[PDB]
Amino acid sequence: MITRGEFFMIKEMYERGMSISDIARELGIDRKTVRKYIHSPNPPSKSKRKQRKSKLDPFKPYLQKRMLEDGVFNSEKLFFEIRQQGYTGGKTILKDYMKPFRETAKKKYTVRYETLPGEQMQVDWKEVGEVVIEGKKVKLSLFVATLGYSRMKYAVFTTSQDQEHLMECLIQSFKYFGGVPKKVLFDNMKTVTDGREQGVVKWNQRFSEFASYYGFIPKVCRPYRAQTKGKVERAIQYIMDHFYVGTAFESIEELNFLLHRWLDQVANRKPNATTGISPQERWAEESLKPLPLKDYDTSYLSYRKVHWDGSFSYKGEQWLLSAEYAGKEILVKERLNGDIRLYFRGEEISHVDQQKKV
Amino acid sequence: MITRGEFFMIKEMYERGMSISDIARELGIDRKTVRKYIHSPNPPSKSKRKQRKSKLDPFKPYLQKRMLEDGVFNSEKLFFEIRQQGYTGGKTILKDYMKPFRETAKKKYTVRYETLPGEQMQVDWKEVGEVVIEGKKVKLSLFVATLGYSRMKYAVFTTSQDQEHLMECLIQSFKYFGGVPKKVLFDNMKTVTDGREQGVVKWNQRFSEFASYYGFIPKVCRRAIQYIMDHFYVGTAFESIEELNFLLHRWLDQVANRKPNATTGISPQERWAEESLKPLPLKDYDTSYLSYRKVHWDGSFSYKGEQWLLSAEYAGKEILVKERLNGDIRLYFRGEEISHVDQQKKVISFAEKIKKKQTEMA
Amino acid sequence: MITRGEFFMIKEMYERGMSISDIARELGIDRKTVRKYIHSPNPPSKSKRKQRKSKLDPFKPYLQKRMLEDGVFNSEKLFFEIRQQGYTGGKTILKDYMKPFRETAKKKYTVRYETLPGEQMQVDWKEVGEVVIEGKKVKLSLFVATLGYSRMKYAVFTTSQDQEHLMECLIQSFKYFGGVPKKVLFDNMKTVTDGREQGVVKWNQRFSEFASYYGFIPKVCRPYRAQTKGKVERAIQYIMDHFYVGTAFESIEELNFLLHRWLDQVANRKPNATTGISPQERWAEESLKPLPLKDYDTSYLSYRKVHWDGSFSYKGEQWLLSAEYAGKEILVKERLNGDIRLYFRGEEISHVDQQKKV
Amino acid sequence: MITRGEFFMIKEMYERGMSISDIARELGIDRKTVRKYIHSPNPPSKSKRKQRKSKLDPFKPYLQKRMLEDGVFNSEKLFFEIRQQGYTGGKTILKDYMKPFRETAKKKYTVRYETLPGEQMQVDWKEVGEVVIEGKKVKLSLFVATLGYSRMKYAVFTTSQDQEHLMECLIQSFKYFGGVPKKVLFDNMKTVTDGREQGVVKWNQRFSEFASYYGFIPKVCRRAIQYIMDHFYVGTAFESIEELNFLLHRWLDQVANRKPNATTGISPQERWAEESLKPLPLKDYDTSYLSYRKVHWDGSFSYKGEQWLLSAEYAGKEILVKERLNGDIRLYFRGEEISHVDQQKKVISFAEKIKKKQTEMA
DNA sequence: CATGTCAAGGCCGATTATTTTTTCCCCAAAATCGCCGGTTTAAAATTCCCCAGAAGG
DNA sequence: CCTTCTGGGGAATTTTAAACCGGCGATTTTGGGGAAAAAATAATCGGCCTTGACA
DNA sequence: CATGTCAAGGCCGATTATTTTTTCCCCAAAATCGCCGGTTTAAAATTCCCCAGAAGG
DNA sequence: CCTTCTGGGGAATTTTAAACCGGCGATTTTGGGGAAAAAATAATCGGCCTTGACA
Ligand SMILES: [Mg+2]
Ligand SMILES: [Mg+2]
Repeated sequence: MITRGEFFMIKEMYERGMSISDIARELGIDRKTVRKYIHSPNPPSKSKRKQRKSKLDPFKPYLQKRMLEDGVFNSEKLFFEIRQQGYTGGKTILKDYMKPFRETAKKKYTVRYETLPGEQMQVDWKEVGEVVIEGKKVKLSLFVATLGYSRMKYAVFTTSQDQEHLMECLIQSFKYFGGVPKKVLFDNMKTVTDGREQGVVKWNQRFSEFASYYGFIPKVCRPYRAQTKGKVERAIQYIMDHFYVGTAFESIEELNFLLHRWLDQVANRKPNATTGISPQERWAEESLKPLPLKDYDTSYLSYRKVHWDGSFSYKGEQWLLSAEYAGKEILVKERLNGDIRLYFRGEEISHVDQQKKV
Repeated sequence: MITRGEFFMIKEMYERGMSISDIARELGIDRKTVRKYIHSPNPPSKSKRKQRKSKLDPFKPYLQKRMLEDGVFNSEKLFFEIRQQGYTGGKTILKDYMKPFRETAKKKYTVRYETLPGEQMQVDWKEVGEVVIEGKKVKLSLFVATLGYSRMKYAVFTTSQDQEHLMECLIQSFKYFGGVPKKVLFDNMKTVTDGREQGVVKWNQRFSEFASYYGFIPKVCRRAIQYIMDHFYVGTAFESIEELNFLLHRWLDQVANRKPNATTGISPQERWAEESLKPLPLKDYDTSYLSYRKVHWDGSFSYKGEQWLLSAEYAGKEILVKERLNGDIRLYFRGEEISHVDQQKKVISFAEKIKKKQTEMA
Repeated sequence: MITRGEFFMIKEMYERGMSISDIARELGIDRKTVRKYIHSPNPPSKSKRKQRKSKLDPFKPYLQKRMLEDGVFNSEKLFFEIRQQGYTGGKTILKDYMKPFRETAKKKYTVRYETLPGEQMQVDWKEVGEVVIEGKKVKLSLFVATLGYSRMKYAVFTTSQDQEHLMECLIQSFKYFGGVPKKVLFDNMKTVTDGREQGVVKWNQRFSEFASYYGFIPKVCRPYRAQTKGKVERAIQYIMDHFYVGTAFESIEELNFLLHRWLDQVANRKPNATTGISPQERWAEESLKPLPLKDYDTSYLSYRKVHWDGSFSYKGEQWLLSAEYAGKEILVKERLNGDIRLYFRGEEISHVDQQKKV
Repeated sequence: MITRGEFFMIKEMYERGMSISDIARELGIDRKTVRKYIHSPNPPSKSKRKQRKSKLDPFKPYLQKRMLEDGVFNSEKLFFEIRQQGYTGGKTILKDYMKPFRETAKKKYTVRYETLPGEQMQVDWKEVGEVVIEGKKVKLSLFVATLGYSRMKYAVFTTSQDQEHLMECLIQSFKYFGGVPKKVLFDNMKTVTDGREQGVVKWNQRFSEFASYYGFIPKVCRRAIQYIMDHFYVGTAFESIEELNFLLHRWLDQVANRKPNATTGISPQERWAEESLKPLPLKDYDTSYLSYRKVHWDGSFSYKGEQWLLSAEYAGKEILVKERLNGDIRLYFRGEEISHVDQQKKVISFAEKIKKKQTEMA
């Protein structure tokens, strides 16, 4: 099959009026081919034909069943399996036929969705790994909060993912935004959800009362479907692939301060690809309504019996309580920072006098 | 030879009643020349001399080989070579014998032929300069087609010199001139040929399809632009590209294609009127930008910064996004055209399209 | 610069004896270029020149320090970092310069080694994942043993990686091979090693006495360097990428039997790439010396006080012991399979009479 | 014209003492023709007639354009065209005027020229059949070079028709013939040109370097093999390829290159003796298979099934593994040659090389 | 002594089978080209009258 | 002193050569059908090289 | 209501700067080609003697 | 009856035409140097599209 140059030359020659024989002689082409290409508006082209039958055709349904349902993409395993079924072919066929399927595996169809301003705050955790601070190992964890409409990323590094730490980071994110969105999206975790009841979302009483105090509602997604919170997950693959990779830190406060400056610099004002607008100039389009702060900092610790005069001794210091506690046993809760609380039957004692009779 | 009139007179005198021998004695010519020319059926014209043998006939095949394949026309190199091969002649013979072939070879370079009606259309490009459209700089380009015979010029401003703009401007030129010419010749450029090797050219696929659809043949082989720029663009007021093209076409119709040449004294209009352009097809070629685009598994496929969302039926596949020069986008999936999605000519954020599809589906 | 075709044509024409001017006219090339190419044994070529200076050159040492020591390969992070240092360039330079480094990162140089016959048996574990058998979840684990010289892979699926299970699988592999190699290579695990002592390999007393009983020596590799046992690790990436992917099983014995048949079919006789010889025809070139089998199947369970007559009751059945145990408390060890043992002060009682007085 | 002898006699008679008027009266020729031819310095030869005007001179440029660019030589198409353009003549004029150009164009196809000494070497390939070497089948191929002038044939058996075998066999042919010819012409094949487009050819890089190192030029343009196979290979006993090549060269030296042609009556040996081959360079080209190979980070890089181990200095890089046809392997890393690793011609397992390096390093 | 290894997938090349395209051969019909002879046109040559110079009555 | 002859120039006609036109014979070209060969595309089989994954 | 998303890397194209190659113009020198005239060679034509046929003394 | 003239054939020489050789004049070609333009390679900057990763 001659190429486009020869066809254009032939058309030129005939339009010039030359004899077919002279065209054939000069172009080194037969006269009949010249004739064919005279009256042919279609120039030479690859002209792909229809795929014909193949040795693998009768086995293709089984190959598809193995590939999709079972999930097999090893060329030789399927070759061995179908050799027992009468396959009289080689392995390159199987590799070539399977290449598209293995290239397009574990990929479903997904529905893109955007929510309304101030009505979806995605929140997620991440165990970054193991780091050494002051010679002591710690399992550091990112906590990330992304506002759905504005994509206003906020992140904080913590040492534990306890309920108290979760609530503290959530409040920090809220005051960072300036308001509490009505719906907060989370993942299936013990703190957020006690469990499941026949596919019914369940939330812990503590978290429910916390949210009622702060006027938001959890909206945990489908179990085992963590793709739902794509915003926060990709905000976590941005922090990790832009900030942590190459970060030098010595103190946790230093790292958090580095992260917040990095956020305000590039993470909160870089024009988002999908929205095309900087997050900071859409962070003011979300309804806000803040509230004061509260916490439940407590640790189950030693007890002390209160004398009949209302005085009890702790670490050599004298503490006086109301006469109602005289003769009863109380729980003294001292944290590593020196904060001291007193409890009785699980209720915090709000009135305490510290008489420094050392 | 001898006078023909003498031969005819001798024949008549023999037929007059005079003995041949007496004729020979009187005329001082033998009786047998008289006898030979008496039976002459026709007058003795130029003697038939048969291929007088020369002094280089044996080497004629060698010299022809040299000239026609080796290409050597000097009369000294080959003179020495034939001397080595046993040549007993001189130089004038070789010079005279090669002179026809020498002039034939020279004529290959004296290309001073005239283009005949409808034969070829010469096309030229140009960077007009730098202009600002909607606050963005752009290197606008002039595109000038020129009929070889009528000399008329069709000029237009286009942002890009890409293949699609080339095809659209060729269509416009054919419409303006009322038909198509046999051959269309350009300057060596990527949109036409994918390189050349000094005598042969590798034509493009889409360009060749276009050319054979409009019945012309491309030709990239090895001023009007500068005149247009010096006489129209300089000192011209315009704020729109469409208005500028309108003004250029008006100027062309008034005082460019109707400007008589000093030598010929005829305006281009009459020359075009006496021109032969083959008809133009009933419909026009689809010069829409042809671009294959993979559609992500979420349906979001991006084209020139605009991310369109499709349905799950065609997610994960590659589709041909034909973009018409006007701005309309047509998506074809394995030949089966898909519903024309919203094509409002206002670049909008992808989240807006997410919302649009989310509300439309439900 | 003309191409090879033009240069060859020019050489042809001059060898033919043509004038320089005629060559120039016919080829459409200037006479001086023709002259240059007449006497030039070097034909036209790409002729790559030397790379010149670049805006990024003064910053390249810092980029290399970030890439290798810190380990940063994000284009924009380094762009931002070096923009503050006076970089007046774009980002494509940085991406292009960094592409080779990111393509060749986390790759050291490694020394290939082969050991002598019957002197290295690599052994490793793997937690395959979570599977459901009879409606009950189980954390299945591969145990793989590869003989260094023969590459004679053996594998067994287990439900736990306890010390007893480890020893049982090791013995099964040994009897599969027919002999105990002198050196057995393991990984840093609690069962194999109690701990570390200033970079000194330490082994548990139980495992040490076990190996002495079976006449082999542990040869645990460098800590944190699990690359040392490449043979077993790739034997584990062969089982997973050839057998488990697409395996249907309902009972653990069925799965182990499937695996052993698959081994004997393709895993033990497929010609190894490096050695070029089937493992089965080099499995007979390794020294062997087996020994009988032993185990420590015990479970800490309930106790029973022995009466003064030597009889004690368990689950309604009467058991008689030697008079030495009269009046003492013993430990009855009953497994789920009904195996019953008796212990006293940690020592198993070997003499017991079961009087079925039900 | 009139007789020159008459003019000379008249001049002498006037110089003899006879009045011009009396001469005119006697000869029946005017006195003034006599006067004109009396002062003749040289005899009156062919009259100088100046470019007799024809009936198609205005159209001569058009006809030349048609013939030399359009290529149309028919005397009917152009006859009608010139009739349209106002042609008042006939057909014989056009036929005769084109006959020179027609025969010149025809001569482009009557390629019946003789190859002169040393000019071109015609090379041909062949699949000899199927043979078994060391228990493995192989499609051996014959390679036959042929001098255009001397007609001698150099034939050799090679397993592969790859480029390196081609270069080695060309070197052997040049050594056998004692020099190199100007041009070497092959059949269209991948090892020489990367495709052609009917008039132009894209030569290879290594092949061109080789050709310009041995001072010849390739030429792929558009029997001896079959004779060799029918007269030597049929009914031949051999168990080695080297022995077969030795026997073929012996046969060529005895009764193939010394077999007189019936027509010429001369053996090829004398024709070669009277041949001009340009000298051969002092050294030979390196036709070692050029293959770039990435070296894994463990130093194990594989070539044709053999996995060699290198040192950490060159681990992770790509090296050029030049394989000489003999079997030796030379590794070059960015120009700096590396120590020639063990190259025993016995394919050995990779574990053996692991052991070798492990014991050598320590 | 401590030392990383093995396999799978993809790509390239070669071989075989089917389909499409190109090339070659024979018979019949048509068209064009070349050579020779005759005629026509253009160019060249020759001859016929007046002015000037030289020679002879 | 004068007359005649000769030489040169101009115009017209004739002759010769070249070119042009028509007819005949030979050769070449074009169209259609059949068979064989070559080229292009798709399918099939085996081997080699490099990279990746569990660590 | 429940619905996956965002960024980074690589590639392509365009623009700018530096280096290499190619092309063009002017002056001086050298070589080759073409035309005209003269000479030589080959081919063609013509003329000069013997045999045959026809006509006239 | 016979003699003379005419026609045809063969050979040699001469004439004409074509071709060949040498010299002169004109034109074309080649080599070197300088300047300008174009092409190729390397470097630089911005944008777009697709894929991958934490889930
Ligand atoms: Mg492990
Ligand atoms: Mg998560």
